[PDB]
Amino acid sequence: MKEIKGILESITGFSIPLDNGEYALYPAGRHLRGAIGYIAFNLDLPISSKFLDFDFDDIIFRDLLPISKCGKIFYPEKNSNSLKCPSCNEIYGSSVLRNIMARGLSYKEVIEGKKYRLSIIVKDEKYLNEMEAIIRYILSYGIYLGNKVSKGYGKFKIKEYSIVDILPVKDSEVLLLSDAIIDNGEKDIVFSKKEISSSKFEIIRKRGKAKGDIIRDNNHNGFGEIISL
RNA sequence: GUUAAAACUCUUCUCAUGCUGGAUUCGAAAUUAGGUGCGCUUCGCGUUU
Ligand SMILES: [Zn+2]
Repeated sequence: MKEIKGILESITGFSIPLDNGEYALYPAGRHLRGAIGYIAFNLDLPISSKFLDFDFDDIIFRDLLPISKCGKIFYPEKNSNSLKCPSCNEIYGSSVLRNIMARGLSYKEVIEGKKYRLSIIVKDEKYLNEMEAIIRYILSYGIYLGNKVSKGYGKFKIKEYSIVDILPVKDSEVLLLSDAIIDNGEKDIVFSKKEISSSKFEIIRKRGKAKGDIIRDNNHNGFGEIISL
């Protein structure tokens, strides 16, 4: 097991809508998965076939959680929309969003300059050979996460491709960094599969668990995530 | 293989109006149209009582 670390920053702003006209503050790992699968199909890579597999259970993408001037990731504030890093507060929040009115199109973005965590957890080392190639393409051109990729919104640039290994969590009690798939969890989560080869945009809805919640689970390996805490 | 994809903050509107490169100072200070050359040459106040 290993992971590729990164201080992924935004060249142009990203627009990710949620339900209830909510715009997400930071970019999520689902968006990274959806973009990297387009990369692997576009470069005729084999893992693209696994990219259209939503339960491959290797190459799991952790959320692009924002990084602070404290050098640490903003830990998500428990049961709250905004985030707060363990060192100081520096609290992210909505102020970073801007209401956009552009040619009829009224939407929102999140501004550029803030840095976000790259963390691609990979299990199979055979997949790491293609993983080095896809992080090496982004290294040259960039990745686009958001809406209006063809208009140019969402351009991301890595500044630190680091393939440093890691180990899973220890405590059973873990904090939910990202929203987790837990049935009858009363926190509705929506994403989609596009399947551009065969069309049929999906808009898959679910009722998983929300982020910022301490939960005890001995059967935990750590799209939810496990914070060691 | 991103609750996607698709949609150019676009159109209209002259940095314009008002203000003179003007005021002061003389082309005049120095220099004699001067120097050379003879109105000369020729002809008796005759004749007549
Ligand atoms: Zn901080």
